[PDB]
This record gives sequence, C-alpha cells and structure tokens, in this order.
Amino acid sequence: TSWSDRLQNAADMPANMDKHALEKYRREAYHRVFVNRSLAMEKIKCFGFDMDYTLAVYKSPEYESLGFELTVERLVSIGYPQELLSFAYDSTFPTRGLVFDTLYGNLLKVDAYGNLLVCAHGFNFIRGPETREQYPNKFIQRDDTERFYILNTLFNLPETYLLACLVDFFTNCPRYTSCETGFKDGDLFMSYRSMFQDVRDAVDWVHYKGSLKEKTVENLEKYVVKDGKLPLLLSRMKEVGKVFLATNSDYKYTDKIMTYLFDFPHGPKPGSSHRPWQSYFDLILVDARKPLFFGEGTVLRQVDTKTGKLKIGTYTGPLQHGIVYSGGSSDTICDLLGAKGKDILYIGDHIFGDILKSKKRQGWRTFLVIPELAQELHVWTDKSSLFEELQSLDIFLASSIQRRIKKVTHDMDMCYGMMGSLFRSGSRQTLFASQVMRYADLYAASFINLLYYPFSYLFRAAHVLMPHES
Amino acid sequence: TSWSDRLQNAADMPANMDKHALEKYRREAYHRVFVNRSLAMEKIKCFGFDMDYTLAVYKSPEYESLGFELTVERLVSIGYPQELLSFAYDSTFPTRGLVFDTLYGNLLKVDAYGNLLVCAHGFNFIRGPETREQYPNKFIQRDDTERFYILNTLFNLPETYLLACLVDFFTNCPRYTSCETGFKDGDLFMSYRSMFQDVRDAVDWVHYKGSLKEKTVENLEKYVVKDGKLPLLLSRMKEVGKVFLATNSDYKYTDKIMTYLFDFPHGPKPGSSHRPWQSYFDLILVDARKPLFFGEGTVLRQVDTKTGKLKIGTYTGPLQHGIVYSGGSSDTICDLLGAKGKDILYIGDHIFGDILKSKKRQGWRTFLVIPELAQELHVWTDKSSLFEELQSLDIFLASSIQRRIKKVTHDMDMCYGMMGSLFRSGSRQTLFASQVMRYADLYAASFINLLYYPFSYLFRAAHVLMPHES
Amino acid sequence: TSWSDRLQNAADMPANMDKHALEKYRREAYHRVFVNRSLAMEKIKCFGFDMDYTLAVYKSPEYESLGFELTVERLVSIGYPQELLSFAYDSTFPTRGLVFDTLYGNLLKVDAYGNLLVCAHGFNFIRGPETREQYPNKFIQRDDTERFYILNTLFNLPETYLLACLVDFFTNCPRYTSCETGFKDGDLFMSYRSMFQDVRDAVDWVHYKGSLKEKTVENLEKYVVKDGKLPLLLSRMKEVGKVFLATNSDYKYTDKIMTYLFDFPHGPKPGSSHRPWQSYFDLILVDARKPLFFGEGTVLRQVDTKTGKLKIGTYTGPLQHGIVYSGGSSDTICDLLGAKGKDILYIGDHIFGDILKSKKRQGWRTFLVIPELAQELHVWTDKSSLFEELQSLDIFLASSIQRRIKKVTHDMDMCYGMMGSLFRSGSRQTLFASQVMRYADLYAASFINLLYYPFSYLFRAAHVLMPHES
Amino acid sequence: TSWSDRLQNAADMPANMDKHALEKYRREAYHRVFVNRSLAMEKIKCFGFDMDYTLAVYKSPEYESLGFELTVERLVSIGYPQELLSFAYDSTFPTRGLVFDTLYGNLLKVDAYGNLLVCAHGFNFIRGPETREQYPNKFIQRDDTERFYILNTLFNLPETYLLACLVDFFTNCPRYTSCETGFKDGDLFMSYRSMFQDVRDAVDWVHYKGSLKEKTVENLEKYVVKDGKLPLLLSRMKEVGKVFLATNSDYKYTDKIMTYLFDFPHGPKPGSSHRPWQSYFDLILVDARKPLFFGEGTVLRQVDTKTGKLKIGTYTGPLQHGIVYSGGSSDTICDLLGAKGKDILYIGDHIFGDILKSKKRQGWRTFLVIPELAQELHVWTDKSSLFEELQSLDIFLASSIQRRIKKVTHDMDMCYGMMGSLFRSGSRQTLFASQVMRYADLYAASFINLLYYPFSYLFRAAHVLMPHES
Ligand SMILES: [Mg+2]
Ligand SMILES: [Mg+2]
Ligand SMILES: [Mg+2]
Ligand SMILES: [Mg+2]
Repeated sequence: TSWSDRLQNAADMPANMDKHALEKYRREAYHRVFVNRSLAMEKIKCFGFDMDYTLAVYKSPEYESLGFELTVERLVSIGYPQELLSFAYDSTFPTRGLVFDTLYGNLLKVDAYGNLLVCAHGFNFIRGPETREQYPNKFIQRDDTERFYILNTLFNLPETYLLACLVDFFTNCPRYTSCETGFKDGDLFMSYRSMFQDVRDAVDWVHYKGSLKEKTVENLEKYVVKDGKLPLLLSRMKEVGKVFLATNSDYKYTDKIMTYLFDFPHGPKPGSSHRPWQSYFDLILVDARKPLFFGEGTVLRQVDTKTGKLKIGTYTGPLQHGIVYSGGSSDTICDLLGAKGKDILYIGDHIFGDILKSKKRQGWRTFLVIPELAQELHVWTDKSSLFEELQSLDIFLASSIQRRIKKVTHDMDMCYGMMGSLFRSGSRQTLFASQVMRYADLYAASFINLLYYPFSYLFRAAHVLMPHES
Repeated sequence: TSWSDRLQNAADMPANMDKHALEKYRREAYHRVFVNRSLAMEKIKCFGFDMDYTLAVYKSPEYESLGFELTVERLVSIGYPQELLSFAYDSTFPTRGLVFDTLYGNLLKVDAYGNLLVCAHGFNFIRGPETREQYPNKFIQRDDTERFYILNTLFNLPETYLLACLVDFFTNCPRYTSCETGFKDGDLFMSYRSMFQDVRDAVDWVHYKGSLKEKTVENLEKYVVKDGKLPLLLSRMKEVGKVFLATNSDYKYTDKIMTYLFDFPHGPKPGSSHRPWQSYFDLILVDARKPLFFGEGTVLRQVDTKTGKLKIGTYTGPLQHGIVYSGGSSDTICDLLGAKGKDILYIGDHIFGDILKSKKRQGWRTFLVIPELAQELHVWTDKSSLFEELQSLDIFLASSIQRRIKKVTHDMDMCYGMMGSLFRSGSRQTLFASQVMRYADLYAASFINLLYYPFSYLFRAAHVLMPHES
Repeated sequence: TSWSDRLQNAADMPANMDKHALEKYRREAYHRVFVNRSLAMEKIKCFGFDMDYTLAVYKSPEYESLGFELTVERLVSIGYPQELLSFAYDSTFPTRGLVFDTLYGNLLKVDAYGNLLVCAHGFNFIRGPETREQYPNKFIQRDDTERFYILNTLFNLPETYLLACLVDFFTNCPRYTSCETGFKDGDLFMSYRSMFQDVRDAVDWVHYKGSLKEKTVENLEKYVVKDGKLPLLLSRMKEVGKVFLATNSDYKYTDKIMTYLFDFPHGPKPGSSHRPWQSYFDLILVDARKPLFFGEGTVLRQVDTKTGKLKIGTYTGPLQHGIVYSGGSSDTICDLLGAKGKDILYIGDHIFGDILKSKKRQGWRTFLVIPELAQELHVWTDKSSLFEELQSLDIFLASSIQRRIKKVTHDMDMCYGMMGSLFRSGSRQTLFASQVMRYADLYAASFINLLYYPFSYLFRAAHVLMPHES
Repeated sequence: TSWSDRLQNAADMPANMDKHALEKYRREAYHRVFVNRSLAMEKIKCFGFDMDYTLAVYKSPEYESLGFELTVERLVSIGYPQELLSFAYDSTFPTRGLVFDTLYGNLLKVDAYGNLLVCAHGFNFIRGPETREQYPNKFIQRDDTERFYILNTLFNLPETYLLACLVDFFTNCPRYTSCETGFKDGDLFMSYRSMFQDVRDAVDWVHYKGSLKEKTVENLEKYVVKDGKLPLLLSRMKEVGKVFLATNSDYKYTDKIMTYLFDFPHGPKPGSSHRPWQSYFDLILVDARKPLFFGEGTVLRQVDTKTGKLKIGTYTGPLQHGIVYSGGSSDTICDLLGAKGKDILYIGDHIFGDILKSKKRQGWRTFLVIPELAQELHVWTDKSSLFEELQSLDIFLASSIQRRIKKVTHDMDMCYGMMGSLFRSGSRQTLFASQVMRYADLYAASFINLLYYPFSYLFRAAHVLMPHES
C-alpha cells in the first residue's frame, strides 16, 4: 500500500457534505489538516495552486519507476555501461530530502543543523565511527551548494535511488577502481561530482526533451490520482474567493493533465453540467519559473490557447475572461486579483521553491501538500509503541540503554524504508520536518482535506513560549 | 534599575560553591541557564568567548549615552545642525532588534516572518490602519538589505534612538520640508537612506577613530561590569577543558579591558595569587573579523604583545605559550586546539554574527548572552498577570474582546519601554526571539550562570513533535 | 562574383611549387599574406586551426541564404507573422561587424571609438542631423553589452539582414504601431530588444537543433569551398612543425566536413596515396568552447570516434596517435605539444573569440582569415580612383568641398554594398579594421596564401614611431 | 636636469603673443603639441582639467623623494625593520608604467601585448634566458589584476623604487630566507604579494591620513611648478568656450594649490587686476572619484566653501556662480555646461583613469600631459644617433649583428635611466606608449603648449591605412 493507494482510495469516496459527517471525518488523522501557525480561513480571499504533485498527484511507485527507467535509458544512450539496464526501481530505498554529497558519493539524511542522521555509500549504510573518517564532526555545511545537493522534490525520488545504484555498480564492477572522490577506468576518471551532474542532466532531459510527459499522458489512469471531490472543493473556494493556478508547467501539458482531472460526466456535484477546468480559475498562469517568480520573475506573456504557443510580445492588457498567462511574477497575480499577500493561501508540494519562498519573499499564507504523509501516518499510528518505547528510554537515561536506544531507533526507522521516515530518524527530526514546521502554515497529505472544514474555520496552533517565559 | 544594575548586583556577591547552595541558586530565574536544545556539558572540551558584551558587559544606560553623545558630536562636526546637541539619550525608547526602513524613515519591530508588530516614525507610533498606506501587507521583506537595516547589537542601541531623534527633529523643524522619502532643505535633499548612512558611518567612526575607547578606558568602573566570579568560572572551565578568546577587538583594547576584568588582589579564589588574564586562555585571537572568521577568514598573524603591533608576515608556527594571534579563521582554532565543532561551546552576545554563524557554518555549540534579560525577567515575573490575562483573552476569543486584547497588549509592552520587550509584542514573538530559539542552544543574562551548574550537567529541552505526531 | 567565387576560382588551380612561380604569385594582392606585425616563420613550431570559415569556407551567398531561410522558418514556427516567408536574403545589404542597437532598433556601423559612421532603421539610412535625436554625440558606448550587440561573425550575416527586414516589416505593417523602443500590437508590446532576442535564439536553434548542419552535409559542393592545395599546405606545415585543430564544432560534424575537404583521389600531391584527414593533425580537439578555452576552459574529455559520443569521465592519459579530445583548454594544447605561446601560429576567422583572445590571454601568434577580403580587394583596386579623389579632397580642405567629400564617400561605399566596406566608410576606419590591425599579426582572404611563402620567410612590418619620435 | 626643471625653466618665460613669435616657438619639439588623431580646435566648446600633475605639476625628484620618505616612515611605524630608514630615493631607477609581479617579486617593463622587455628582481636585471624560468613565454597576462599591478601614475614612482629597495633588502639580509614567492623570517612568511599590499596601503595612508599634503602646502615653491602663463591660457580658453575643473582632490587641498598657482600680482596678463582662481572656471567639481565618475559616479553634493565641508544632502539646484560641486558624474558636467562629449577637450595626466575612460565611456576629446616628456625629448634628440644606428641594424638584419643590436639597445635605454624610456626599450614600444597613441588625441609635456596655437588651429594626423590598402 503506497501513499498514492491511500490517496486514490480516499479519492474514490463521494463527498458527504452533511455538517456532522464532515466534523466526524476530519477527526481522523488521514483526512485532517495539520496546523503549524493559526490561520483564520475567513481572511483568505484567494486560493492559489501549483499543479504537479498538488492538483495532479502522480501514482507511486509507477511514476517514479517510469522516471527512473527513462533516466537510465538516457544515461545508457550517452555512453554509460549497458549494466545500468538491469537496475530496477525500488521504492523501499529512497526517502525524500536526502543530501547527495558530491565529494564522497554518499547519500545523507540530516537534521536542521546539518548533523548526520544516516549515511549510505551505494547500498552500504555507514555506522557512526566509520562516518567520522569523512565527516569528523558528523556535520555538513548544507549552504555549500557546489558540494551538497538536497533532493527535496518528489521528482528527485528516482535519481535518489539511481545515485545509490550507480555508486554500488561502479564500486563492485572490476573494470573500475574505487577512489576517495570517484572511479578510475584506465585513463578516464569519473568523479562522483561529474557522475551526479550526468544524472541531474539526464533527469532534466527526460522531463524537458524526452518521453516522460508523452508516456504519462498516454496513460493518465495509471499515472495520475483522480478525484471527483476536486471540482467540488474548487467550486466551494470560488464561492468565497478567487482561485488561481501558477505552475511551472507549460500550457499544453497543463491542459492535458487538468482536462483529465476534471473529466467526469458532471460538474462540481453529481447531476450538474460538466464545466471546462479553466472555468474554475479566475487566473491561470503557466511557465511561472518559480522560485524566481517570487522576486523579479520574467516578462508577462499571453498564451494563444488554440496553438499552445505564446503570442509575440509582452502582455500589457487587463485580466479578462479566457486569458491564459505565461511567466510574470507573484506581483502580477496580486495586482490582477487585488490581493495582499496575507489574503492568499498558496497550496503546493515544493517546500523550498514555492512554500518557503512565497512565505519569506511575499508573506503569503501556505498549505503544504505532503503526499507521503498519507502512508507515513499509517506507519506512525501502527508502530506508535516503538516511538513510545524510544521516548521512555530517552527519559529513563535522562551503558546498554544506549545500545537499546540505537536498536529501537533502527527498528522504528526500517518501518518507513531503508532511509527511514521523511520527518525523523528515531527522536531526531530531519531538515525536511523543520522546514515544514517553519514555513508551512498548514499541511496535509492532500489539500482535498480542506473540504472537510467549514467555510470560515479557525485553524489553531498553541502560542510559542521561550524557555525563560515557561 | 537597568539590566546592568541587576548584573553588577549579582557580580558583587562572592561564590558560595557548596553544592546545595548552587542547586538552590540556579532555581531562581535570574541565575538560570535557559535551554533551547539539550546539551551534555560532559561532551564540551573547549570553551570559547567573545569579549564585548560577553566578558566585558558595558554598563547601561551610561555606555549607550556615551556612544550617543560622541555620535552626535561627530555628525555636528561634519555639518549636521547645532540642534542635535540638545538631544539626550533616553534608554526608555530603544529596544534591540528593530529594523530601520531607509525608504520611509521608520523603525519597525517585526516577527520572524516580517509581519509588522510596531511602527514608529520619529516618536509618532503609527497605528494599524495608517501603517497600511506604506506597508499594504503589514509586511517587509527583511532580506532586502539595501532597504532594511536590522539594529541587532547592543552597540546599535544609541543609533536606534538617534535615528528616531533625527526623523523627529527634521520633521518638526520649519527649515525642512517633509517628503515621503526624506527632507528638502531648499536645493538639498536628504533622503532617509543618506541620513541613515551618515549615522551608521558616524557610529563606526566613533568606535574606530574617535574617542569612545579612550573614554571607556579612562573610567572602567563607570562603564564596565566587574565580577570576582569571572576568574573563578574560567579557572573551572580550564580544569575540564581548553579556553579560548576570539574577539573582533584589537590587542591593545583587549588587554586594557581584560586587565581590568581580572584586577582583584587574588586569583580565581580569594587567598590565591593573582594571575595575568592571558594565563586563563589556551589560545587568544584578536582582530577576528567575525562573521567572515567562520568561513575563509583572513591570514593568521602574530601580535607582538610588547608594542601591540602585528609582526610582519603570516604566522606558520605552532600554538605556544604566550603567543597571541590576529585574524585567522574558526578552523585555526579547531586545528590548534584539536577540537571538532561539537566539542566547542562558544559564548557570545552577537545572535547573528557569532552565534548563528558558528552554529550554521561549523556546528559549534552556542551560549548566547542576552544582557537585557537580567531586567526583562524582572518585568516578566512582576507583570505576569497582564500576560496571563492576554492568554485568557486569546483563549476566550478562540467585538470589544479585540479592543481589550489591543489595550492589554499595549499596557504589557509599555512595561518594557516604548518599543516593548526584546522578545515579543503581546502574544507575538519578535524576529529576535525566534533567532535566539533557533540558534542559541543555551542562553542567559550572563554566562556566569554556568558557575551554578555542576561540571557535567545535562541541560535538557523536551523533544519537538510535529503537529501530526502529537 | 562573390568572395567565395574568388576563393573557389583560386582553389581550382593546382599548386606550381617552382620557387619563382611562388615568388611571382604572392606579389598579387589576392594571393598575399598581409602583415600587421613582423613574424619570423622559422620560430613557428606549431600551426593551429579553427574549422568553420577557416578550413571549411562556406560559399556565399548560398550558405547565408540557407541560414536566413531556416531562421525565418523557425520564427514563423514560434508565432511570428506569415509575411516573414516573403523575405528573401539579399547579400547586397549586410556588411559584417555592424552593431544592433536593441533600444532603438538600428544597425550601426562604428569606428574604433564608437563614433557613428552609418545608421539604418530597417532599410532607411538615417542622415547626420536625424541621427543626433537618438545619438546626441554621434557615439555609442560599445561596452554596454546589454544594449549593443556586435554582429562580428560570418554566421551573423543572415541575422544582420533579418533584423533590418523585421524592423522594416513591422514599421510598414498597419497592424502594428511604431514606438520609440518597439512595436505595439494591441495589448502586446514587442520591444526591439525582445525581437532581437528571438532572432538570436532562432539562429542558435537553427545551428544546434535545426536542420542547418544536415542540409549543409547533404550538399557539400553547393555549400563548402574545396581546394586540393589544402592537403599540400598542411603536409608542408607538418614537415616543419606540429599541426592541430581546435574547433567549437562537435566530432560528427567535424568528421563530415573534414572528410569532404580531403576527398580527392590523392594525398598531398597528385599521384600520392590518399590519407585520412586525421593523419594531418598531431592533435585534434572538438567542442573547444572558445573563448573560455583560452582561460579556465572545461574538463578534458575523450571522443569515442566510432560512436561520435564522449567517453564517460575526464581524460587523464597522454597524447597518443588516433586520440580525439573534447573540451579542455589552450594550456592542454601547449602542454601536450610542448609549445610556448609564441611558438604557435593560430589560424582562424573569429577576430574576437579566437584571434583577440589567443593573443591577449596567451600570447599566441595570429593569422586572421577574412573571406570577404577576396572580393573587397577587387573593389579596392578597381575603384582606387574614388579613394584617391577622397584623399585629395581631405588634403585640399586641410563649403562645397564638404558636400563633395560626402558624395564621394557615398559612391565609394556603395561599391561594397549598402553598408559599405568591412574596413571603412570613406576615410574613416571601422572598429573591425582597428581590431584586425591590433590583434591579427598576419591576415589574408585565405590561409592557403601561406603556401606561396618559403618555409622560413620573415614577414615584415615597419617599426611604429610615436608622433614626438617622428 | 629633471623634467620639472625643463618645465619650470619654460614657465619662467613671459608669453610673447605676437603671432609670428608663437609660430616659431611651437616648431620646437619642447613647446609642441603632438597629434595622434586630428582635432579641429574650433569644435571644442569646453575645456576640462584635472589638477594633480596637470595644473599642479609636482617638482622632481623632490616630490617623489618626499612621498618615498613618508611611505618608508609609515612602514617602519607599523613594524618593518629599521634598516628601511637608510634607503634614499633614487630618481635614476624608476620609469613610470612598470608592472609589479606580486607572485615572484619582479618589476617588469612590458609591451602592449604583455611581452617582457625588462625584468628586475630588486636591483638585479635579469637577462633573457634566466627570465624564461619564471616567464616561459616571456609574457604576462596583464588582465590578471590579482597578480600584476601596473604602476601607471606619477604618484606610483616612489613605490616603484621602494618595491625594488625592499626586495633587495630582504634578499640580502641574513635574517630572512629568500623563497620563490617571498621571504621566511622563522615562523613568519612574508609573500611578495603581502609586502606589495603593505606598500600600497602605506602610500594610500601617506596621501589620505599622513603628512604629505601638509608638507607640500608648507613649501609650495619647493614642490609645485608655477607659471604666469597659466592664467593667460585659461583666460583665452574662457573667451572661446567654457572651462571646468574635475579633480579627485578635496576642496581644501584644491583651494590651497590653486591659490598658489594663481598667486601673482596680476591677473591673466601683467598690468591686469588679480582675479581669484575660481573665476577662471564655469564649473568646479572636487571629490570626483574618477574613473567611476565616467559611469554611474556618486551623488552630486555641494561644498560649503567657507568651512570646506560638504552640505548635508544631494544637490538638486542649477549651475550658479560661486557654487562648488563634489562627486557627481561626467553627465552632470555635460548637462550643466550644455555640452556633448566631442565638444569637450579633457586635459589630464592619468592615461588610464581619466584619458582612457573619458574617451571610451563618453567620447570626450583628450589631451594627455606627460611631464617626463619634457626631458625624454632632450634625450631622444641628443642621442638620436643611437636610435638611428639601431634602426640601421634592424634594417641590415632584415650572428654578431644581434649582439650589437642588444648592446646598442642597452646603451640607448641607459640614457633614460635603469628602467629606460617611458615609451620604449630599443625598437620595442611599451604598453604605455601604445596607450598614449590609442587614447590621447593630443599630448605634450605640458598643456601650456596650447598657448602657442591659434584659437581654431586644426591639429592634423595622417589617415591610417591597413596593410592591404597600402
Ligand atoms: Mg509541484
Ligand atoms: Mg561582542
Ligand atoms: Mg570559425
Ligand atoms: Mg592627476
């Protein structure tokens, strides 16, 4: 049962909009909206969206596996060894938010302060003492972006696994000699850094020039979560405010995906006339180029929606019905919708590129979609006795208690996969968890969970006190 | 009763090192060390210090008032109007961590997300609705460092007040016309930005070329907290680890100040031979140029301690007894003391330049000295009934309740001064508070509070859980 | 008769290597090597080449016209109006080295000091007084590279004409309103800058992703000058020194073009066995990325010559027979050939990117190929009486003499085309001419002209004296 | 007889303004204006000046020797060895425009292409073969500004000699060990780069914070050329155009120096009332910060001429009588004087910072003052038989002829000093000479030479032809 199986299972259920049905439904962890900072929904005048992994949630592990297969084929195509073709995507290995260390070829799971929680070289999980040889302070300077790449998006899951596959392959293949910073193949030296760059270039290529979009579109049921409650929620948002789309994707792909998401034999509710997807939006903007979008952005362009091509020149005209924009900036949206930042709830999955930046640069309110949560919550609740035991051990300590703390930490983490929970390793929170807490005002496995809260719900979080205030 | 009066009052008391006396003493809020993240003192092998406002705590309001007077005299000297001489420093106005908005000439108190808590133009406190004219989203992008300057150090307190004095003066002086972005004096236009730059340049000048150091040194009792417990604590640190000084100050000033701090007719304890200040340190480094010190730094130089001048050339030799370094980097210290980052507790008052950067760039453990806490804690405890009432009102709301929330917020904040508490405005935490929580592992009004904890105390903070984990 | 007609006519003649035949041949202007600075050929130990417009001289106007047609089709493909398809390339309009002013949409012919010699808006040639409205000092700051783009390569000839076509078209098409900085089409504004960027992007696209290479290769006789004397000269160079190729082109294209250039039923001389092109080179380097090549460059890679693909990794091995390199730097070449800069004569057509940079960054000796010279020399000699008259008029002046100076200047310049000579407008030298003089030690219409000078000829230029020395 | 002795000798003569007297006078090389590009004086509407070494020509070697002595004393003051005090300035060593190579501690005389003409390590002149060890191609990349500093100003003459003194001293002092890149003094290493930086900092300090200005002003007759013809020429300029001053110096120093330059008991001519220096200028601008002045510049300020201090704020008012500006940009001047670039003849000594930049960035006409020319011309004419012989030898060659070419080159060069002529070494022109030719439209030992040409003289230079045009 993947996280997308959980989401699609919930998507298949029709909305019971009886007020008591809603009240009962959103008590369950799975259908809840989680609150980091209080948010009065009555003050929200605009609802904004990203598309990929927000409105269009790609099914797991099928979509990662397709990305993986195409990336592999691209690398083989440019001259990587044929053995790569015998790799197969393994959803049990990667967790999102790992750091690739390009100097030593390791995947690292870190906390908010750069402290190492997990280190794997290929598929070899390196224990505490052996990590000190390369990381004397069990620490990395994560701002050293030439050396460290943080694999923070769901699109990075296939390359997270591929990097490990490649390091493993080259290490165990007799044709290469393993060196501290890469591999020697006679008079050729392949650094982990150049290998990483090839992978990164190949993923980019697959998305922008290769066949990933085409293969997705030719089998949308296989690859994309579909939920009849999507149109209903968007219609309800539009009754109390404005709705916009701001996506990095191009118009043609956006139109294919969105048409599929709205292709039901009815509109918002069963029995209603079907309406085109575009009618759900007061403003539609593609080719957004976030995160730059939240600063200077790029020039505002107009999409010719017949051809899918941009009209020539900068668009100087007003917001009108049926217009589709390309590029622009976050100010374009504010100014055309007559919104201030705090009037906007921006809904997306990119914890850095969208949520962090819209919050820091513009003061937008934020809703982070975390697809993996839909399954992480089942593990958290089913194995709560492991975490509870770990808590008790840390308490009792505060000798063989440490050994047992390590063992329980391991067993807990393995329930989530080889790289553990997205949010922690044992009692230590990940960088990703800290970023969610700091920059996502609200979060959930799906933004559909908003459907279960009344129009002007007050989402509440407790006031924060400093230690000397407590 | 200033914060420095509280600290000097505590400094006058001799240390009772009976273990039960210590236990009882550190229960009191005033003598406590506060914990943001757990820290096992047994793992600390090196103790590092800044000098200014850490070891050498300048008395308030006397030192701010001297800074202020000299800055004013410098501005008059370069052609500012004579009326500046009638300003007098007022400790009741400034709170540390305010933002000067150089576009509109306002002082702003902000939260961690750039939301406006307080806005004053000169001495006019601007209410919610009027702030929207200049700040439509009640928000500033604090990363816009060309526009916004954050007055985060205790050395910035005089200029915080001076900026307000100047805006007030120019606004109410008939010779000038008030404009949106500055003042017109016939064919001269003085922008708030250029005015700010003059102030900033003048403060710098007073410290580096003017008479501030000289006047401080000619009356150290007036200007500098002195505490016989300082040598005792440093001696105790040195029994379990190494001790170092890394200060931006030059050798001559450092020597004058440190000699005074250690000038008692005894060494660590009464009855012991007096020892020179330098004997308390395994490594002494001046001209550190933090924050750059925590990255590339500058070349390592050696101080000729007779002349106070640098020897010519880069120092390539070992750590030896009696050597004093200048410049270098944080790695110099680690490598010469044989320390990893997490072995080091770095003790300082600069929440950005030292504490934040040593934590993020190097993984050092951090102790933040917050001198104002020594008095903020007395206000917090004495007026706890106001905060408690505010908490109850926010709870009851969660109409005239809002009015009462505003009124109680005002009354609470005024107990701290016109710009309120360093740490909050009513129930909203400041940027400064959020930074302390995030980057200071431990904090206190004085690092002397460490004297009251046993050698290998385990400072404890509760594990953090995400909302979905709770 | 184009310049390439002259070159191909000379290419069809077999080499008469009798010493007196050579002596007589190189007296003629057409077969001469011109000398800016003295160069002792005996000191040259290595001969280096670019490919495009150096070894592979593309026939005119056929190749420009193909570039033009494909660029137009690309612009129409992305949404430019259908009318573009009625443009036809006109070799009489463009001269190389014009500056496009992206602010006002003008093509400018300038001297070395940025003084305006010619200004055309579309096809309207703007006279002295009207140019002052936009250029008050009849001057541009050519270092302002955001505003001014210098069209310095032979590959830029089609876009030089296209830019003028487009400005003309948009100006005279009633659907658009002409503005100072571009064109208004209702709610779309197309700046000359964005229009220029589209053109530049389209040219790039045609070369890198479109069909230009494919169409060239499918008709090499139509598009590429071929000369049996090429192998003979290269063989002679190789008898006295080393020979290398350093080209920005990729291996597959290089191999196609070079195979054609050497496809004769003989080797260096008639009667000799044919040898593969690669055997003429001690070192072959593709994907050079000049001008960066002359500084840091990129990592050295090895080409797999069977597949045309790069081997994976950085190449760490020695120079060996049959190896083909990709990327690297100018130091790679020096170090592998055991050459110092002044031992190298580098032969190319790119007056900036190759000749200027190899001279300034490395001190290489330089030979600039200027294909247009092959016809400019015929005009210069045939219309020498116009220049001579202009000289006499400038002398006589040093009233209606000025009028006559303008008229004769016009008539002279029109012999070369609408944008005049590459090297001057009347008595005023172009920027291009000044750059040739300053950075090309030797120059000619073709490097084949070296065949007519003995092995160790001393190319002589007179010593330069300052005015006070004269 | 120094160059300033020649200039002061010519300054002592009263102007004979009879037209035939002028005609005869300007035939002599010493009183001539030399022409690189033709310049019609009738088109000049504004005459602009720098002060230092243009209007105020500092006497040699006295002023260099004062600079030297103060720089030495500053270095000793910061801890350089006492032996420095035994150095004495030697005008026979330095020539202007040498390059200090900070890696190897050499002074280099180079041509326009970076080819080495002379290399000295301390006072050891390194011969051809030994220079190849450090300079394998007898070439430096002069754009590598971290490594190479070009000593292009007359203010750099003392440090040119001091650098050589220091390298010599450290090399021959047994306390230090000479290394490839500097000197070892036990556990201190002083790189040539750090030594160079100390020197450069000390020169700056002497000018800006030390006693150089004060000592100059207390003996202006000793230090500054004074010429009664200065006011006469400026008065004549003002009859046909506008006159301005744009100097990097501050107002107080400018006023002291200019008052001295105009302190005669008469105005422009004997018998006329004395007029203040400021009355000779339509616009006076100090604190210019050239070269930045020729781009964005700094804000325009107004000098309070009573106090010598800047008024507070940016000056927004018109040009008026008696106003003195500070900062600004070259556009300020153009706009306030109603001039286009080519209307301006800018007169200065800084071949880079003023002449080059005003020409390239703005298209100003340029007059370069080269004080040393006043004596270089006497050497050139007196030893013309050496140059003539060298010319004949280069011709005859074009064996022992080379030996004789080297010997004659040496003997010629030694007539100018140990570092030879500013303009050449034997038949090879220096970088400095090439820059003068390229960027100075006119040049002379003194701008006073303009007094000998009629109001609207046409300065003529021959048209330049390319080799293929000749
Ligand atoms: Mg997305
Ligand atoms: Mg401090
Ligand atoms: Mg080429
Ligand atoms: Mg000067």
